[PDB]
Amino acid sequence: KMAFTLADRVTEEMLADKAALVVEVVEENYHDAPIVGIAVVNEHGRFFLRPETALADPQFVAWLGDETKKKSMFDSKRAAVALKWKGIELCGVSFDLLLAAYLLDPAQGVDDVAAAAKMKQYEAVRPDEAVYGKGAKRAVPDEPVLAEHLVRKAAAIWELERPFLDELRRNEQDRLLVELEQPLSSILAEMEFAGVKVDTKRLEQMGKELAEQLGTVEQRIYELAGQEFNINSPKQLGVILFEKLQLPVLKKTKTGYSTSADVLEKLAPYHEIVENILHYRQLGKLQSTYIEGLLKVVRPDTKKVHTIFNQALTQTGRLSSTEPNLQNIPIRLEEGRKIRQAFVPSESDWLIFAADYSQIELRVLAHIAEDDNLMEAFRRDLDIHTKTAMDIFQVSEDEVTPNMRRQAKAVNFGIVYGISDYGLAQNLNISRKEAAEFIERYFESFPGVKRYMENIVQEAKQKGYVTTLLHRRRYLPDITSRNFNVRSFAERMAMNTPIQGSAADIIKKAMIDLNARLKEERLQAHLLLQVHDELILEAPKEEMERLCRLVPEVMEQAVTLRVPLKVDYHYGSTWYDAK
DNA sequence: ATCCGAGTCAGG
DNA sequence: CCTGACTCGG
Ligand SMILES: Nc1nc2c(ncn2[C@H]2C[C@H](O)[C@@H](COP(=O)(O)OP(=O)(O)OP(=O)(O)O)O2)c(=O)[nH]1
Ligand SMILES: [Ca+2]
Ligand SMILES: [Ca+2]
Repeated sequence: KMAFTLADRVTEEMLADKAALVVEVVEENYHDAPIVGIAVVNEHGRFFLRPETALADPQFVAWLGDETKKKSMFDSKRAAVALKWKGIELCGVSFDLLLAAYLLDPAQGVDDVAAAAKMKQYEAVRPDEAVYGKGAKRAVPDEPVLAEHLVRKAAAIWELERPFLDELRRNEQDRLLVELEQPLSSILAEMEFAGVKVDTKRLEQMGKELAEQLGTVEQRIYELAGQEFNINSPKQLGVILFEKLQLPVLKKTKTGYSTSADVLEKLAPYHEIVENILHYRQLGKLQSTYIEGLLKVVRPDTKKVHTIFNQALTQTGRLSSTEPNLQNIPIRLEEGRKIRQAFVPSESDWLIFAADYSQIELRVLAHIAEDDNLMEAFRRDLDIHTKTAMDIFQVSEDEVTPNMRRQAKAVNFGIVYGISDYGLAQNLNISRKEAAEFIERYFESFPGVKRYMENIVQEAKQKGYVTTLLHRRRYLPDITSRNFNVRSFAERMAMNTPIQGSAADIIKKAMIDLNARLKEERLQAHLLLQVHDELILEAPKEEMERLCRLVPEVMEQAVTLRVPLKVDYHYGSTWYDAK
């Protein structure tokens, strides 16, 4: 047991201009949830306050909003939003222990202070699972244990602040935490709290048609299958297809036989049920995930949806979006995209405005690779897909049929991570002999992409890690693995990580430089979303002319590469219409 | 119950 | 290559 004042009230010696602060949201989704406890640690001691009391105090609430009071926490963003929900603001966070651990070694998957502490040999603090538990397991314990815990954390944060910073500084990532991640964290905070408005009525009439649509196919499947079965269980389905209907087994999952859309395109010719199955899956994924899914989570009063961008999960520096995931709304098949029509501004007479990097990930290859061909393609603003098709067929700026392009494109999608001939051949539905025969041609057509791939794999061998434009790391012990396929995975990570990685650094940065301008220019615009390479804003309809310059200007100039980045922008009265 | 793992597919 | 949500079913 470790002692601390167990406060009933706020003494001012809790308001020192530097403290580790802990603000416990024990709910798994932080949006509008109970704050269960608050521990503060400072030069004057270690204190515990109950939220009810604490949150009422104009003295405390004041200290919180003060950017001159420096706090140190773990996942300030969790506390930030939870507090924004209470109309309380949180400023002057100087060190976030979650973001730090995450830059040191994202693979450790640090989810709580206990994890962060292992890293630096500190152990007088307990995991979350130990105090709370797993599933229907997780519960809020009594104050005695709670106080003890929130303090032990806060204590650790105070303690680990400089051990952590010293390794970042040694690692060459001091300005990644300070200038990049922490600034962004605030920004995501606002974004998640702003929310995006959904048109629940249109979502309702989309679902309405899809059930009638779906009933229909369902029946047809059962008709031609000869019997009923749960189509969704592919274990049950394969039995219908490859046993009772006697069909060729072409691909195979590690368990039994495979029914991935890839195999079905191939089985189509073989029997009329095949395409009915594909239709059924597509229609059903809309309804399950983008109708019943979203509608399950609009906030009923405001009609908005509040995502959580997880700044500290991905192994390569992307963000992720959870519950719901606004980073995978349909856009590819035309009927899918209609969903986007349900994403509307939150103010009458405002517009969604959306801008994105053209080929960001490739452009980064070009810059990191220092291949001449690719650098020139981007500098002359050539349609990079069209130039690719040319180079792999050795043909003209018009002898490119549309199919030669669906092919060139797919290379550019995989050459960002050393795609396998086998792997490629899958997406393209071709013979593996042709897959590598396009690969072969790409490489002699862009042999600076070849070197890089050679080189990066060997730097990974030397250093045990790769890095990115802004010095994010990724360790890769499996690089020297005994085992062909494991060494191989690790070798594509070896080469792809600096690409995904910089691409993400660059946009995270664009977002900071953006908030920065909008705030100076007194503008009403604010970011709603990030989808890996686009930004989505809502602004007053009288503000587009500006954003059309501003947003591209700031995005393009976010960093400086041996290629010019390229941005596209569109705005409409909905997401669908900004395309 | 309740957890986890694969599967499939939506996006990058 | 990097995710996540929904789904069955060991
Ligand atoms: N990794 C991956 N990303 C894809 C794939 N297909 C589409 N994308 C995503 C990644 C890009 O950020 C985004 C670019 O949009 P498009 O697919 O329409 O390509 P783009 O507009 O650059 O070319 P286009 O103008 O359509 O000829 O799409 C794929 O097969 N793999
Ligand atoms: Ca395009
Ligand atoms: Ca895109």
